[PDB]
Amino acid sequence: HHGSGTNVDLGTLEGDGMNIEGEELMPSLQEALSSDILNDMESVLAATKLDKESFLTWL
Repeated sequence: HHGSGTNVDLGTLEGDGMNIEGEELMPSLQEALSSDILNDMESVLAATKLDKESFLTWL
């Protein structure tokens, strides 16, 4: 009553045709999600401050 009947259990993509493609042969590996937890780059640039001769320490 369960598991049998259909064959679209583990299959998410309908149809096959890699007659041209042939790069990633990994089973179930795409992730069409658009996320990023690397916000150290925007900060890695320092927003131009190291090469800028500007002082802020006043005495």
